[PDB]
Amino acid sequence: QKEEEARKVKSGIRQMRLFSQDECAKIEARIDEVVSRAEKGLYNEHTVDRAPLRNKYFFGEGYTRGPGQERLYPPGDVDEIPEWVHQLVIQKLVEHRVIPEGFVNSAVINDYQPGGCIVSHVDPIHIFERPIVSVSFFSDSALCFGCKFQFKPIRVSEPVLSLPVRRGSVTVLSGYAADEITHCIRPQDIKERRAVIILRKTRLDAPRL
Ligand SMILES: O=C(O)CCC(=O)C(=O)O
Ligand SMILES: [Mn+2]
Repeated sequence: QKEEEARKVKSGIRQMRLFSQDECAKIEARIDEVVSRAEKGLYNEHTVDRAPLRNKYFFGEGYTRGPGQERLYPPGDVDEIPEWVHQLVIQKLVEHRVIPEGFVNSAVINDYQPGGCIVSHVDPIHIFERPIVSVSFFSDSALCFGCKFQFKPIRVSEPVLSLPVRRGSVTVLSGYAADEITHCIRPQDIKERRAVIILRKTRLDAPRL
């Protein structure tokens, strides 16, 4: 089951080292700008989610009381996907045939401090179409799958799979890896500042406030 679930997971994963060090550095400077702007109060209420070791910045579309009861906000509640995201990031993904033109209407920047993390979850299937596309910046890390170990540590202490995520790499989740298994990130795998950009398409018939 474990080696067999790893196979099934790997089946729904795709990765490309798509961004040079130089491109990563250009995008990383822009990510810093977004942090500065948020701090100057320039963004709408629901654009910035601040947690202790994790800040999240929602563009294009955002989502919210009850587990798996995520609801989209009136678009207009979150800020526009900025121009540098479109041109530095989404354009390159469109160019290299990772996703089609017009797919993306949601870009979320997660900014991680050292020892930051994200607990076990599935990207909510009722809000987002598949595939989920993520691009990494500032440093290398790892994305874990099958995150039972975070909650039941006597029985188990390793994930079903651990996937390295390099600076400048693109990770694309679908089928089994996006739908039938959790993913998470461990504090121990974020040794220095990491940021990731998550590019998604919301469902038309996604539930809404
Ligand atoms: O930080 C990452 O690479 C993944 C985070 C994540 O799974 C999410 O925000 O949906
Ligand atoms: Mn996720």
